[PDB]
Amino acid sequence: EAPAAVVTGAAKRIGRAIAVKLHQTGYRVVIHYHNSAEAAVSLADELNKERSNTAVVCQADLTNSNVLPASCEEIINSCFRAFGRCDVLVNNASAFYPTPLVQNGKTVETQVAELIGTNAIAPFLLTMSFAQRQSSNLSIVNLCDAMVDQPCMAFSLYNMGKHALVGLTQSAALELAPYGIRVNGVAPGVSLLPVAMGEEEKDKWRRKVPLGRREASAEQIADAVIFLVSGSAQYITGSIIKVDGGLSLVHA
Amino acid sequence: EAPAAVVTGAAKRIGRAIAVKLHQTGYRVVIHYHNSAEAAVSLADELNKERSNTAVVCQADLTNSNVLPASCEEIINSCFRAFGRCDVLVNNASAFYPTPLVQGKTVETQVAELIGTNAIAPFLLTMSFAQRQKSNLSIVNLCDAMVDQPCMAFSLYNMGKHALVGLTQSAALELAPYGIRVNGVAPGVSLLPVAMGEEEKDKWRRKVPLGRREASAEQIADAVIFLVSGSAQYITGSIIKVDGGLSLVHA
Amino acid sequence: EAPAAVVTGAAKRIGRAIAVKLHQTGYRVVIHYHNSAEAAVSLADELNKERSNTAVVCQADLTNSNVLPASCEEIINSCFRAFGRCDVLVNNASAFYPTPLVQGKTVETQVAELIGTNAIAPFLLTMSFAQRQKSSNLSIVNLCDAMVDQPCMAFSLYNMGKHALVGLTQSAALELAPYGIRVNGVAPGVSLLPVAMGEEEKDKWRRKVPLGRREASAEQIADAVIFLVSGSAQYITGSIIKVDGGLSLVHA
Amino acid sequence: EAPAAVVTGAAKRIGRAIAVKLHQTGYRVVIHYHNSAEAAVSLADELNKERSNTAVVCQADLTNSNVLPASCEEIINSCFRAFGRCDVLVNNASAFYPTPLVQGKTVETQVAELIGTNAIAPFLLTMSFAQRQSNLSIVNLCDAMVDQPCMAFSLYNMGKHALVGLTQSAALELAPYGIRVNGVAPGVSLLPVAMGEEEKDKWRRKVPLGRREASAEQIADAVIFLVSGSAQYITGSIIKVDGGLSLVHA
Ligand SMILES: NC(=O)c1ccc[n+]([C@@H]2O[C@H](COP(=O)([O-])OP(=O)(O)OC[C@H]3O[C@@H](n4cnc5c(N)ncnc54)[C@H](OP(=O)(O)O)[C@@H]3O)[C@@H](O)[C@H]2O)c1
Ligand SMILES: NC(=O)c1ccc[n+]([C@@H]2O[C@H](COP(=O)([O-])OP(=O)(O)OC[C@H]3O[C@@H](n4cnc5c(N)ncnc54)[C@H](OP(=O)(O)O)[C@@H]3O)[C@@H](O)[C@H]2O)c1
Ligand SMILES: NC(=O)c1ccc[n+]([C@@H]2O[C@H](COP(=O)([O-])OP(=O)(O)OC[C@H]3O[C@@H](n4cnc5c(N)ncnc54)[C@H](OP(=O)(O)O)[C@@H]3O)[C@@H](O)[C@H]2O)c1
Ligand SMILES: NC(=O)c1ccc[n+]([C@@H]2O[C@H](COP(=O)([O-])OP(=O)(O)OC[C@H]3O[C@@H](n4cnc5c(N)ncnc54)[C@H](OP(=O)(O)O)[C@@H]3O)[C@@H](O)[C@H]2O)c1
Ligand SMILES: Nc1nc(N)c2c(CCc3ccccc3)c[nH]c2n1
Ligand SMILES: Nc1nc(N)c2c(CCc3ccccc3)c[nH]c2n1
Ligand SMILES: Nc1nc(N)c2c(CCc3ccccc3)c[nH]c2n1
Ligand SMILES: Nc1nc(N)c2c(CCc3ccccc3)c[nH]c2n1
Repeated sequence: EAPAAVVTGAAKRIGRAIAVKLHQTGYRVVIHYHNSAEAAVSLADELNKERSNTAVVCQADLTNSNVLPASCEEIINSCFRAFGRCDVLVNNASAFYPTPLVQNGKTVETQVAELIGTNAIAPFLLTMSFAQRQSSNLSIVNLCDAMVDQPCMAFSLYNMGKHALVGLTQSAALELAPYGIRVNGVAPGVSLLPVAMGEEEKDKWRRKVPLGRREASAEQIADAVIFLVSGSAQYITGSIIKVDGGLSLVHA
Repeated sequence: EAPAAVVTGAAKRIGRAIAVKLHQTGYRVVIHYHNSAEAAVSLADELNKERSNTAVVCQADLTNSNVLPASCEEIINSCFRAFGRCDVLVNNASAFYPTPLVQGKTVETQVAELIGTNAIAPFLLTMSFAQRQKSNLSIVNLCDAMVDQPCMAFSLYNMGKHALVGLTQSAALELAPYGIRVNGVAPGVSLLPVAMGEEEKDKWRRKVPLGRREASAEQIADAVIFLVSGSAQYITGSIIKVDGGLSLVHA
Repeated sequence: EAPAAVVTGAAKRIGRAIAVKLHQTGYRVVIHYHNSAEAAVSLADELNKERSNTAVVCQADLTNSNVLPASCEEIINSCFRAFGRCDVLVNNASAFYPTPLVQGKTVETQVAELIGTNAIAPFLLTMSFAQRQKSSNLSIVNLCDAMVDQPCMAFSLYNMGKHALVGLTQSAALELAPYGIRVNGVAPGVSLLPVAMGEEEKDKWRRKVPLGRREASAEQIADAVIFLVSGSAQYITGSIIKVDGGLSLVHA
Repeated sequence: EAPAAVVTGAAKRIGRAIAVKLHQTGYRVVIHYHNSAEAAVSLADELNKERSNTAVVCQADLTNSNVLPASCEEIINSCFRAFGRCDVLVNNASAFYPTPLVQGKTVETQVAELIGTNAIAPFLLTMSFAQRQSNLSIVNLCDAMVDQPCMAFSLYNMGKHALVGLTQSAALELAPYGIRVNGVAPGVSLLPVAMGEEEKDKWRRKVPLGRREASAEQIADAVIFLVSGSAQYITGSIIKVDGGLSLVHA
C-alpha cells in the first residue's frame, strides 16, 4: 500500500510543487487549500489522471481562532478518510504581508491571527493531530525561511511566526522522536517571488543570490522536502535545511 | 529630569528585581501586574517611600484576545500619564507551563496565554511604545537561553520565546531610525517555579557550570540595566545570555 | 564520462562509507589516507573489482606545517592525474582527542594536528580544488559536528577546528558560488564511537539520542553527503545538515 | 590591592580604548603590542602619570609558530612580574586582510598570522592564564559578521569562528575555577587606516543605528561590563555591539 501525505496550501507555487513531487515518488496526497479551489481541483484532477484515487482536496482556513484546532484535526482526518493512513505532513500554507510597527484595512487582531495562525499555530495543531492519530517512515516537514535573522523591514509578525515555527520544529522533533516521527524544516531564501512584485524589484532580489543570481525554483525547494521525508534522512530530525543559493551569507 | 520605564509582570521575582534596579538607577517606573495587585502595590509603596511619586501600578491581562491591542496601548499610556514620557519598555510578563503534543485549559486558551504573553503582547506594546515616539530609548525583552535545547512538552512556550527573538531582531531593525534600541536578556535557570519540588530544583542547579546554582533575579536585572544604560548605546538586536554556561552543557 | 571525488581519511568508518556510496553512485574515487594503508588499499581493490580503474589511493599527513599546502595541492592533482577531472571534495579526515586547558604530545603539535586536520587542510584543499576549476555539478562537503555549541569537556582545540570549518564552509560557499562550486557540510552528532570505547560508555551516549537511542551508522552520514553532492541539491550552498537524531536539542 | 588585566594589541584603536577604560576602572594593565612600540610606551606613560606603577608594556609576536606557547606564557608571566596577579585577559590583537581562494606573503604565513592571532594565541593565553590561577574573566574580541563575512576573508573568518568555539569550550571548562569567558563582537567599528574614505562611508551607510561606526569606547564599554561585578553569572556569552548591522539583509 502507498504512503499518504498532507500538503497545506498545495494549490499553487511551492506547495503544488511539493505535492507533485511526493505524488511522483508514489505518495497519495491531500491537497489542502484555502481560497484557491479551482487550482486545487485542477491539480487533483491531473494527479488522479496519472493514478486514479491518489489525490483529494481539503479546504480550510488556517487563521488562528477557537475552532482552528478542530479544523486542523479535520485536515488530518481527511487523509485517513481518503487513504487509511497519514505518513507525512508538510506545513507550507502561509500568510505573508507587512505589518509596520509605526503608522490593508485589516485590524491588527486579524493580522496576528492570520500571520501567526498560518505560520505557527496551525502547524502546531496539525502536528498534535498528526501525532495523536498514529516498515514506517513518519515525518513532518515545516517550510521555514532562511532570512529570519536578516528579515525584511516591516515584516515583524511574519518573522515572529517563522521563528515560532523553528521553535516548533525543534520542540516537536524532541517530543515526537520516541514515536518515530521526525520533524524537520526547509528554509528557502528567495524562491518564487510574489505575483504582485514588479520585474525590476524581482531582479534586484535575484542579483543578490551568489549561486546563479536567480531565485530557487519550486522544484528545488520540493527536492529538499523529498529528501527529508525519504529513507535517506532516517536519522535526521530537528534539522532545518537552507535552500537559499547562499543569500543568507551575503552582508548588507 | 528622570526617565520612565514600563516593566510588565513586575510584582514578583525577576520583574520586581528589574523594577527595583531601574528605580535605584533613577527611573520612575510603571509596575504592571495581572493577578498580583497586593504585591504590585507593596512594591510601589516601597519605591515611593524612597522617592515620592516615582512608582505607579497598572493592571492588565496580556492573554491574546480582541482587546489585547487596546490593553497594550493603555499600558504605554499609563506611563505617559504618570510621568510624561516613556523611555524604557521591559517585556518580562510571561506564562509558562507544559502543552504536550500527545495526550484543564483548552488548547486554544493555552495558545492565547502562552503566545499572547511571550510574543503578541510584546509586539503590541512595542508598536504602542514606538507610536508614542513617532534621549536613550530602548526595549528589553526577557527571552530564554534554553530555546534551542527546550524542556520536553513545552512546545507552545518555546514557540512564544522563539517569536520573541524574532520580534527583538525585527523591531531592532525597524526602530533603529527612531533611535529606539531593542535587545534581549536570556536567563537559563534563574528563580525556579514555586511549585517545583525541592529535589528537582537541585537537579537543575547541579547542571550549571558556573557555581552549580541558579541566577538570582538581581543578576538578571543587572543585564537589563546594562542594556538600557548609556554604556549600551551602540547595542541593538543583541540577546545577552545570563545562564552560567548552562546552555553549553551537552546531554 | 564518470565524475570524480576526493574523500580525505577514507580508509575507515565514516570516510570509507562515503567513498563506497559515492562509488556506488557512479563516481571514481581518490581514497586519501594517512596511516591506514592496508585498509585504504583493501577498499581500492574492492571498488576496482566492481568497476576497473575507478579507485586510487593517496597518502598524506594533513597536520599543519610548511609543506601542508603542497601536500593538499598534490592530493587534488592526484585526482586529475587519475581521472582527468575533480568534481567533488569531501573533507572528512580529522584528529580528535582531548586538550585540557589546565594541568605525550607538545601543545604546538596538538595545535598543528587538530587545527590542521579539521580546518587548515580543508581550506588548502578548497583553494587547490577551486584553482583547478577557474551539466557540471561541482561541490565540496565538509564533515562538521552537531555538538560544537555543546562541546565535550576538554576538547577545546578540536572544537576550535570544527568551528573554523563552519566558517570555511560559509566563506567558501560565498566566494566560490560564481564558479558554480557549492560548499556545504554534514554535522554528525554521535555516529561511530571510538573503537576502544567500552560498550557501557557507548550506551551512555546512545541513550541520550531521542531518535532511536542509537548512534548514526556511517552509512546514514554518507546518505546526507550523497544528497548534497546530487542534482537534488543544486541550489544548496553554505548549508550544514545536522544528522544527529535530535541529540543537539537535548538539554543537560 | 588593585586587580590587573592583560590587553593584547593595546597600543592603538580598540585595544587602547579597552586598556584605558580598564585603567579608569581601577585595574593595573599590561599593554601588549607587536610593532607599535612608540604608541605602547606613550600609553603606559599616560596611564602611570595618572596612577604610578599601574601600566607596563609587553612585546610579542602572536603569529602561530612553535614558540608561540612560550610567547603567550611570557605575556601572562609579565603580568605576574609587574603586579603579582592577573585577573583579566582581553584577547584583542588580530591580523585582518584578504586571503582569496583563487589566485607577497606565502599562504603558510597567512595561515600563521590569521589563525595564530585570532585563535591559537587566545587559546594559549587562556591556557597560561588559567594555569597561573576575586572576579577572574576572559573577554575575546569576536566579530558580529562571522555568518555574513566579507568576500575573500576565509582565513580571517575561520580564525574568528574558532575564537567563538574557544569562548564556549573555555567557559565550560574554566567555570569550576570561577573564571568566566565571554566575547564582544563588533560589526563596523574603527575602519582600516588603509581603507579609502568612499568605502568607509559605504559601510557607515549600512548601519541602522545612526549610520555610523562604533567608537572604540563603545566597544570597550561592553568589555568593561563583562569583566564587572554586574556580569558575575555571565559566561560563554558573546555580546554583539554592531548597531544592528548583522540584521540587515543583502
Ligand atoms: N516564495 C519564497 O520565496 C519563500 C521564501 C521563504 C519562505 N517561503 C515559504 O515557503 C512556503 C511556500 O511559499 P509560497 O511563496 O509558495 O507561499 P504562498 O504562495 O505565499 O502561500 C501558499 C499558500 O498559503 C495558503 N494560505 C494563505 N493564507 C492562508 C490561510 N489563512 N489559511 C489557509 N491557507 C492559507 C494559500 O492557499 P490559497 O491559495 O488556497 O488561499 C496559498 O496558496 C511558505 O511557508 C513560505 O513562507 C517561501
Ligand atoms: N525564572 C527563570 O528561571 C527563567 C528562565 C528563562 C527565562 N525566564 C524569563 O524571564 C522572565 C521572568 O521570569 P519569572 O520566572 O520571574 O516569571 P514568572 O514569575 O513566571 O511570571 C512573571 C509574571 O508574568 C505575569 N503574567 C503571567 N501571565 C500573564 C497574563 N496572562 N497577563 C499578564 N501578565 C501575566 C504574572 O503577573 P501576576 O503575578 O501579576 O499575575 C507573573 O508574576 C519571563 O519572561 C521568563 O520567561 C525566566
Ligand atoms: N564518529 C562520530 O561520532 C563523529 C561525530 C561528529 C563528527 N564526526 C566527524 O566525521 C568525520 C568522520 O569521523 P570518524 O569518526 O569516521 O573519523 P576518525 O575515524 O576519527 O578519523 C578519520 C580519519 O582521519 C584521518 N586522520 C587523522 N589524523 C590525520 C592526519 N594528521 N593527517 C591525515 N589524516 C588524518 C585518519 O586516517 P588514517 O586512518 O589513514 O591514519 C582517520 O582514519 C570526522 O571529520 C569527524 O570529526 C564524527
Ligand atoms: N575595527 C572593527 O571594525 C572590528 C570589527 C569586528 C571585530 N573587530 C575586532 O576587534 C578587535 C580590535 O579591532 P581593531 O580594528 O582595533 O584591530 P587592529 O587595529 O586591526 O589590530 C589590533 C592590533 O593587533 C595587533 N596585531 C596584529 N598582528 C599581530 C601579530 N602577528 N602579533 C601580535 N599582535 C598583532 C597589532 O599590534 P601592533 O600595532 O602593536 O603591531 C594591532 O595594533 C580585533 O580582534 C578585531 O578583529 C574589529
Ligand atoms: N507565504 C509566503 N512567504 C514568503 N516568505 C513569500 C515570499 C518571499 C519572496 C522573497 C524572498 C526573499 C526576499 C524578498 C521576497 C513570496 N511569497 C511568499 N509567501
Ligand atoms: N514565565 C516563566 N518562564 C520561565 N522560563 C520560567 C521558569 C524556568 C525555570 C527553569 C529554567 C531552566 C530549566 C528548568 C526550569 C520558572 N518560572 C518561569 N516563568
Ligand atoms: N575525527 C573524529 N571526530 C569525532 N568527533 C569523533 C568521535 C565522536 C564520538 C562521540 C560523539 C558524540 C559524543 C561522544 C562521542 C569518534 N571518533 C571521532 N573522530
Ligand atoms: N583585526 C581587525 N579585525 C577587523 N575585523 C577589522 C576591521 C573591520 C572593519 C570592517 C568591518 C566590517 C566590514 C568591513 C570592514 C578593521 N580593522 C580590523 N582589524
